Amino acid sequence: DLQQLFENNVRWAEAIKQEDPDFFAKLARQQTPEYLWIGCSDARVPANEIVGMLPGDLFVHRNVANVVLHTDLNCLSVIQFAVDVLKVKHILVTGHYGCGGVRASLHNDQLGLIDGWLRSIRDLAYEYREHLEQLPTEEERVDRLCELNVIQQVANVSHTSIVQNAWHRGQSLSVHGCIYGIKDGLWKNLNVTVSGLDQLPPQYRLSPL
Ligand SMILES: [Zn+2]
Repeated sequence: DLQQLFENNVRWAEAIKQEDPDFFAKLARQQTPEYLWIGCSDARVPANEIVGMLPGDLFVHRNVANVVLHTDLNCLSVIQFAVDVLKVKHILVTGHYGCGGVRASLHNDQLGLIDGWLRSIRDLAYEYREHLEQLPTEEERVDRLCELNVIQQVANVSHTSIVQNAWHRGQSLSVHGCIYGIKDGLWKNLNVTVSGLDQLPPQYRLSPL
């Protein structure tokens, strides 16, 4: 029954209008979010609510297991629009514990199309197989891989020519990695923030255009 959503929407918009009748009118005149959220599609990880933001505050991309690929124009176009046009100051790469996408990457069932999408996470599980082997439970392995994934995705974002060129031209921009706890509602910093070219390995740095 869709009717509940439509009715919910009317109630929400009208309620807002009575507290501030110009709320949407002002918002609609320009888009000026300071943040881009790159997160998982998981229904339990809604960006605005988790960090207490309002409409207008967060440009958002969400996909299964918050994966950022350098050949993916879907995610890359959100990043490029955020960085080059909206000039967001921060990119929030937020993964979450108990991520089904990450979990799937540790198991050997075929899920179909998504098998290809999760390849880079499967690669990570292989790269860190020694580390993950020393963890006794499946849940610990999944949760650690969730962290490792966020840290990798922060690297993937920072290595884009989109981000590096923003830096080359003196634009202020930081990429952060955070992880959300679906079990406790807490959004935690993984402390892997990148804010400049000097923090990149030489093998990944691009010369200015
Ligand atoms: Zn997820």
